[PDB]
Amino acid sequence: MDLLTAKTIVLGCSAVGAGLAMIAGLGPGIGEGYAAGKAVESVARQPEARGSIISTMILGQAVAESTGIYSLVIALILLYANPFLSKLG
Amino acid sequence: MDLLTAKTIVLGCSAVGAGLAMIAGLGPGIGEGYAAGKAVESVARQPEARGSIISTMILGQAVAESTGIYSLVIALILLYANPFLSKLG
Amino acid sequence: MDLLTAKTIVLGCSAVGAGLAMIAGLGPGIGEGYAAGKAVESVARQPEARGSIISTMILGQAVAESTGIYSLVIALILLYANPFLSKLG
Amino acid sequence: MDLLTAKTIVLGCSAVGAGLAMIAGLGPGIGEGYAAGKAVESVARQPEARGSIISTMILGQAVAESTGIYSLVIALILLYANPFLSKLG
Amino acid sequence: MDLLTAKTIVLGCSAVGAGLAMIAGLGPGIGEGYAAGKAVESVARQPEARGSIISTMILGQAVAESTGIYSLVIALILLYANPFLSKLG
Amino acid sequence: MDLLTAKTIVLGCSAVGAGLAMIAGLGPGIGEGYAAGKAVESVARQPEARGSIISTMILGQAVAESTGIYSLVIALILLYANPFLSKLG
Amino acid sequence: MDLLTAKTIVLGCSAVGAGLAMIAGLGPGIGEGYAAGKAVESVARQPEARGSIISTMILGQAVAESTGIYSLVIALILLYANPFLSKLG
Amino acid sequence: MDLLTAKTIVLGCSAVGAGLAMIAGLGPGIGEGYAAGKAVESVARQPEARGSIISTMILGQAVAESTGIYSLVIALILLYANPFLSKLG
Amino acid sequence: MDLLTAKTIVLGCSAVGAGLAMIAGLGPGIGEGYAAGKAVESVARQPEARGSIISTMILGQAVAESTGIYSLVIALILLYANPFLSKLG
Amino acid sequence: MDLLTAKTIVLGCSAVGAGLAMIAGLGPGIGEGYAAGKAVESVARQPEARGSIISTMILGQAVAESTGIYSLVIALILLYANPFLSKLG
Amino acid sequence: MDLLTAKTIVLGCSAVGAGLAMIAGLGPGIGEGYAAGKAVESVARQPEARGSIISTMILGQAVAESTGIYSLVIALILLYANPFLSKLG
Ligand SMILES: CCCCCCCCCCCCO[C@@H]1O[C@H](CO)[C@@H](O[C@H]2O[C@H](CO)[C@@H](O)[C@H](O)[C@H]2O)[C@H](O)[C@H]1O
Ligand SMILES: CCCCCCCCCCCCO[C@@H]1O[C@H](CO)[C@@H](O[C@H]2O[C@H](CO)[C@@H](O)[C@H](O)[C@H]2O)[C@H](O)[C@H]1O
Ligand SMILES: CCCCCCCCCCCCO[C@@H]1O[C@H](CO)[C@@H](O[C@H]2O[C@H](CO)[C@@H](O)[C@H](O)[C@H]2O)[C@H](O)[C@H]1O
Ligand SMILES: CCCCCCCCCCO[C@@H]1O[C@H](CO)[C@@H](O[C@H]2O[C@H](CO)[C@@H](O)[C@H](O)[C@H]2O)[C@H](O)[C@H]1O
Ligand SMILES: CCCCCCCCCCO[C@@H]1O[C@H](CO)[C@@H](O[C@H]2O[C@H](CO)[C@@H](O)[C@H](O)[C@H]2O)[C@H](O)[C@H]1O
Ligand SMILES: CCCCCCCCCCO[C@@H]1O[C@H](CO)[C@@H](O[C@H]2O[C@H](CO)[C@@H](O)[C@H](O)[C@H]2O)[C@H](O)[C@H]1O
Ligand SMILES: CCCCCCCCCCO[C@@H]1O[C@H](CO)[C@@H](O[C@H]2O[C@H](CO)[C@@H](O)[C@H](O)[C@H]2O)[C@H](O)[C@H]1O
Ligand SMILES: CCCCCCCCCCO[C@@H]1O[C@H](CO)[C@@H](O[C@H]2O[C@H](CO)[C@@H](O)[C@H](O)[C@H]2O)[C@H](O)[C@H]1O
Ligand SMILES: CCCCCCCCCCO[C@@H]1O[C@H](CO)[C@@H](O[C@H]2O[C@H](CO)[C@@H](O)[C@H](O)[C@H]2O)[C@H](O)[C@H]1O
Ligand SMILES: CCCCCCCCCCO[C@@H]1O[C@H](CO)[C@@H](O[C@H]2O[C@H](CO)[C@@H](O)[C@H](O)[C@H]2O)[C@H](O)[C@H]1O
Ligand SMILES: CCCCCCCCCCO[C@@H]1O[C@H](CO)[C@@H](O[C@H]2O[C@H](CO)[C@@H](O)[C@H](O)[C@H]2O)[C@H](O)[C@H]1O
Ligand SMILES: CCCCCCCCCCO[C@@H]1O[C@H](CO)[C@@H](O[C@H]2O[C@H](CO)[C@@H](O)[C@H](O)[C@H]2O)[C@H](O)[C@H]1O
Ligand SMILES: CCCCCCCCCCO[C@@H]1O[C@H](CO)[C@@H](O[C@H]2O[C@H](CO)[C@@H](O)[C@H](O)[C@H]2O)[C@H](O)[C@H]1O
Ligand SMILES: CCCCCCCCCCO[C@@H]1O[C@H](CO)[C@@H](O[C@H]2O[C@H](CO)[C@@H](O)[C@H](O)[C@H]2O)[C@H](O)[C@H]1O
Ligand code: NA
Ligand code: NA
Ligand code: NA
Ligand code: NA
Ligand code: NA
Ligand code: NA
Ligand code: NA
Ligand code: NA
Ligand code: NA
Ligand code: NA
Ligand code: NA
Repeated sequence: MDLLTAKTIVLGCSAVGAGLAMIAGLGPGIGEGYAAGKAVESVARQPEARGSIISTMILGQAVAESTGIYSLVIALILLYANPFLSKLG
Repeated sequence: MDLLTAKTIVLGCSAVGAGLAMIAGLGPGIGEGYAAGKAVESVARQPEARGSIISTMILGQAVAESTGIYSLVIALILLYANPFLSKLG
Repeated sequence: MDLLTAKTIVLGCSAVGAGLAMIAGLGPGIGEGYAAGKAVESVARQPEARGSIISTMILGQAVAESTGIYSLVIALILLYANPFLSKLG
Repeated sequence: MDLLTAKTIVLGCSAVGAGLAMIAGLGPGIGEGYAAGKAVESVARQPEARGSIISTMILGQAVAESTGIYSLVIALILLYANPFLSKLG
Repeated sequence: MDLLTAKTIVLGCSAVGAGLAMIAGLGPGIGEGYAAGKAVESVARQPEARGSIISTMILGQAVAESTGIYSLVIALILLYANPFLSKLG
Repeated sequence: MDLLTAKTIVLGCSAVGAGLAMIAGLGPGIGEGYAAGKAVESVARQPEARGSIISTMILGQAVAESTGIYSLVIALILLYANPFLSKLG
Repeated sequence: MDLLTAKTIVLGCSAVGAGLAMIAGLGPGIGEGYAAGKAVESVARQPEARGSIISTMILGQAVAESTGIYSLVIALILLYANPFLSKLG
Repeated sequence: MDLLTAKTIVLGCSAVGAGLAMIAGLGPGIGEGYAAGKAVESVARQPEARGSIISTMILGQAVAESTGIYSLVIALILLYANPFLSKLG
Repeated sequence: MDLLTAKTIVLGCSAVGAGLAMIAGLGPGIGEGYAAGKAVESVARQPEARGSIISTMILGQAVAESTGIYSLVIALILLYANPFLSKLG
Repeated sequence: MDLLTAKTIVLGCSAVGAGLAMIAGLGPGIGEGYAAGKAVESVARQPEARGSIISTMILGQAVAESTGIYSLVIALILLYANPFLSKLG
Repeated sequence: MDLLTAKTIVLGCSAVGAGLAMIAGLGPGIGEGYAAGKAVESVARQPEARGSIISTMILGQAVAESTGIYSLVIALILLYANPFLSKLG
């Protein structure tokens, strides 16, 4: 096998692998959506506690975001700093 | 392998990887939908807080939207600014 | 590889990528469906707030629709304005 | 590659892509089913108000239907108005 | 490529595409099931409203059924009225 | 291509398509299950409406069953009345 | 292609198809588990109706079981009474 | 092909098929967990009925378990009593 | 085909099949998580009955665990006691 | 087939199978999140039993974690203690 | 087979395996989102207990995060410390 063939296959698989990882993002979308809905509900109940309701929402949502970030990092690594290239040529 | 073959295979996988990434969009669709439903029953029960209800919904939905945007960005990168092309020829 | 083979593989992959992206549409379908049910519930209880309720339903649904649109756009690009074809030279 | 081979691969991929897109239809199925459920129990509680309940149900369901329609359109395009064929020759 | 090979691959991918589309059917199964559950709950609480409960159930379920029908039609087309066969030559 | 290869590939894909179609069955399983659960709590709470509850359950379940049947029909067609064979030789 | 090659491919695809069909079994698993949970809750609140509750649970579970059975039948057919073999010769 | 090749491909496909069938196990995992949850809540609130509650849970869980067993059987058949081998040699 | 090839393909497929089977473990993870939540809820309402509540939790979770175990066993069999090897050479 | 190839295919499949197994981890993520949520609202309503609530949360989460561990173990085996290499001669 | 071919195939599969593993991240996203939602509610209803509510949320979300971490570890291992390469040559 030549180098170009090697790079081609690995990068092609890397593109697919990056896309698969990004699927995980649906999770935070659902979870943070729930927290948003609970915040809306709580604000309706107590329009004056809105400031503390929103700060709590953001905090919990930020935590829920983390796995989405992990996937994005994996995808960006596969796209922009591919760790397989150095092992081929 | 010739350069055309390399571009072809890599871009083909990139198209598939792009599609896979976009699957994540279902999450925000569900999550923001829940927030939407919560807003609907809230403005019906607490009309005086309609302003704060809507603004909280939009903010909460925007956070939940983020992983959808991440995937879209990965997809647009794979289609329009493909990082693998420069690694071939 | 001739040009015909290159176009064939890229466009074939593009068709699959387009279909995969469109799967995301299930999300908004569920989320907006939830918002719809909450509107039905709310107008049954507060028929006087109907205008406010539907207005809020449509707004929240429109937001939840966005990732559905993103996928549609990615699909339409892959089908009608394929950005890979110009790099096959 | 000959032209018949080219078309065969592309149309074959297009049939798969069309099927993949149609998977999104499950979303509206779930979401609208939820709206139907809330309509049923609203009617049971306010039988006099069936007309208003139903019209709200229909409107909400119609919105939730859209991504199912997007996928159907994409599928019909790939089947009946395939945009890749003109690119092959 | 001869004609038989062309038809073989096209019809083969069509069978898979048909199967993939039919997966959407799970959605209406879940959604209409929910509507059925709410009707049961409703006839239990308001048995005198049994007539309007059922007619409401059927109507809402019929709407949620539509994407299941879309997939069925796409599958039937791929199986019995295949639109790719005339594009081969 | 000889007739045997043509049949082979088409039948093989058809077997895969049939299995894919059958995945939709999970939907009715979930949906009708929810209706059963609702019937259980209703029959306990309201023993007078027992016959109407079960009548409502069965009717709703039967409706929710349809997409399951659609898939079974597509599967049986692919297995026993394969429409692709008469297109070969 | 010789007959053994034909049988190998068709049966191999049949094995995969059978497994795919069996995935549907998760549906009844979820749905009947829900119906069981309601029976548990109902029995607790009114042991004075243990017989009626369980009888209704079984009936509703039996209905929800059906698509699971359809998949088993398809799998059993693909494994033990393969309808494709007689088509090959 | 030779016999060894025939057995190789079919048993290989059978291994994948077995794994796919086993995916259905998630269903009973979820459903029975729900029933387990309701039992915890029910036993706690109605200790005097712990016996009929637990037996109700077990019975309901056993029914929900069936599709998991169906998949296990199919998997064990593919692994230990493969019905395809006699068709190959 | 030599014996090494036969083993190679069969074991490779067995690896994929084993991974596929393990996917079902998400089910018990969800279901038992639910039972855990109901227990926490019940403990908070009746802390004196913690021992009894936990006892019920473990029982229900053990049952829900079963399909996860089935998948683990199938995977360990495919990895450590592969039943396909004796059919090759 | 040479030895290097045998190792290549088997280890390649093992990498894929390992990733597939890890998908199961989503289950414990959801279930333990639910347990976390019920605990959050429990310590709010019963700060007195805060100790018992946490200990119950952890214990329940630990049980629901098990299928996630099983998949990790299988993945680690496929990666670090691959049981197929010894069969390749 | 040469060593470059071997490394190419193994690393390509490893890229895909890594992406598949990262899909598990969706679980924590949903689960921690639920915990976040309950926290927003509880904080709004018991604003004096804000400290212990958030503390309970974080502890709960941390546990639910673990399987997400497991997948990230497997992926990072596959990308940066690939344990298959030392088996090839
Ligand atoms: C909770 C927060 C988690 C996110 C933070 C985690 C650490 C940071 C990860 C960022 C995601 C990866 O993003 C990617 O990183 C790699 C380095 O690894 C960079 O890659 C870099 O190294 C390559 C390889 O020599 C060079 O061509 C160049 O110097 C540069 O591109 C990419 O330019 C960047 O797009
Ligand atoms: C929409 C905003 C919210 C989502 C945020 C998404 C963040 C991810 C966006 C892209 C991150 C990576 O950003 C990417 O970094 C690499 C660095 O190697 C850049 O790459 C650039 O530098 C490298 C390194 O010398 C050069 O070899 C290359 O020719 C050049 O293009 C890309 O041009 C840039 O797009
Ligand atoms: C809320 C988030 C934002 C939502 C709204 C935006 C949704 C996303 C829409 C993106 C679709 C258009 O995306 C944009 O298309 C044009 C098409 O000429 C691309 O343009 C690219 O291709 C053309 C092809 O002729 C080249 O000449 C050009 O040099 C190149 O840059 C842009 O690089 C791309 O960014
Ligand atoms: C999910 C991931 C899937 C990854 C799939 C990767 C599939 C393709 C692997 C190709 O490896 C082949 O290896 C041969 C042995 O190294 C090469 O022989 C060479 O020597 C051969 C003849 O012995 C010659 O024809 C040439 O050098 C070339 O053809 C050939 O080029 C190379 O392509
Ligand atoms: C999920 C994502 C999966 C992505 C899978 C991508 C698979 C890509 C396979 C590419 O196949 C290679 O193409 C090379 C270039 O054509 C061939 O060169 C080799 O073979 C040619 C054809 O025999 C010879 O002409 C060359 O000299 C020789 O180096 C090589 O064999 C062949 O294997
Ligand atoms: C999820 C997305 C997956 C996308 C997968 C895309 C796979 C694309 C495979 C393309 O296959 C290559 O095409 C080249 C076209 O050139 C071939 O060159 C070969 O053509 C011949 C081999 O067929 C050589 O002998 C001749 O020299 C050469 O020109 C090469 O071998 C072949 O492998
Ligand atoms: C999800 C979908 C993912 C993508 C699926 C892609 C499937 C691609 C199949 C490609 O088949 C092509 O057939 C050509 C028939 O010509 C080959 O011609 C190549 O090899 C021939 C060898 O004889 C030469 O004659 C030709 O000139 C040369 O272009 C070409 O390599 C090969 O790739
Ligand atoms: C959803 C996934 C769908 C995947 C679909 C993949 C479809 C295409 C398979 C193509 O395989 C090639 O087809 C060529 C046409 O029948 C054959 O003729 C080729 O012979 C040469 C290649 O050897 C060509 O270059 C010459 O034009 C030709 O006559 C060639 O042997 C064969 O390998
Ligand atoms: C998901 C669906 C997947 C389907 C996958 C398999 C497709 C395989 C390729 C097509 O069948 C090939 O077809 C060629 C014909 O198209 C034949 O061509 C060969 O025989 C022909 C007879 O006309 C000659 O013309 C060709 O030149 C010669 O290459 C031969 O059977 C074989 O190479
Ligand atoms: C979802 C997947 C479903 C299952 C798909 C199974 C596909 C199996 C492979 C395709 O069948 C083709 O049959 C042709 C025969 O019909 C073979 O070539 C042969 O044709 C002749 C033999 O008949 C040779 O002598 C000539 O060179 C050649 O072109 C060709 O290689 C082979 O690939
Ligand atoms: C996708 C999920 C479902 C399962 C898919 C399983 C696909 C299994 C493909 C096995 O590949 C086939 O093996 C045959 C071994 O014989 C080859 O025979 C080739 O060689 C024989 C002997 O010369 C000829 O009779 C054949 O026509 C010729 O295709 C054939 O080409 C090749 O494709
Ligand atoms: C989820 C989908 C899982 C699919 C799993 C199975 C995948 C099998 C892929 C490989 O099939 C190949 O077909 C070749 C066709 O030639 C065989 O040729 C070998 O054995 C043949 C037996 O006829 C000989 O004719 C050939 O000359 C010799 O090279 C080869 O061994 C076999 O490996
Ligand atoms: C979950 C899915 C797993 C899919 C795994 C797919 C593995 C494909 C491996 C490569 O295909 C090769 O095809 C050759 C036929 O074309 C076979 O006969 C070959 O073995 C040698 C391969 O070169 C020949 O040279 C020797 O004569 C022969 O017996 C060989 O065994 C087989 O490996
Ligand atoms: C689901 C994921 C599946 C991932 C793995 C897919 C694995 C198989 C890729 C194709 O495999 C072939 O295996 C041959 C060994 O069987 C290699 O050498 C074979 O060919 C070489 C020459 O190219 C020499 O060893 C001799 O000619 C012949 O052994 C050949 O390069 C390689 O392409
Ligand atoms: Na997180
Ligand atoms: Na977000
Ligand atoms: Na949105
Ligand atoms: Na919509
Ligand atoms: Na509809
Ligand atoms: Na129906
Ligand atoms: Na049924
Ligand atoms: Na059952
Ligand atoms: Na069980
Ligand atoms: Na467990
Ligand atoms: Na965890």
